Amino acid sequence: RMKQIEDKLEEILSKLYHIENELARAKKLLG
Amino acid sequence: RMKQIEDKLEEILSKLYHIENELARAKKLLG
Amino acid sequence: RMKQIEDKLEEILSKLYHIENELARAKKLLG
Amino acid sequence: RMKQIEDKLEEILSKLYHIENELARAKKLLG
Repeated sequence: RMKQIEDKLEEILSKLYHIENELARAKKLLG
Repeated sequence: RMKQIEDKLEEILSKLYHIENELARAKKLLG
Repeated sequence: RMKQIEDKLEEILSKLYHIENELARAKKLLG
Repeated sequence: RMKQIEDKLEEILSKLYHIENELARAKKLLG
């Protein structure tokens, strides 16, 4: 399916945002 | 191709989980 | 949809570059 | 295009591998 695609994209992108948050934490803990 | 597209989407997803896990461990080491 | 698929692929890509940059800076802070 | 898709997937995945390498460095620098 083509939406199914787009679906998975949306999820992948979601993970990326979280990773970006997780990196913001780690940069702060590094002073 | 769509199967391949579908396989690579999962692969991307499983790397993301791996990455989020690596980063999770670093965040807590730095703790 | 294909345009949207195409837009989200780029978005994913630009986050990846951002992430690789964050991580690049942490690797060198730790240096 | 559907290959164009798959194409971008391949690139995204490539970035993920590198990110994984970059994280392996950073975990080593963290002892």
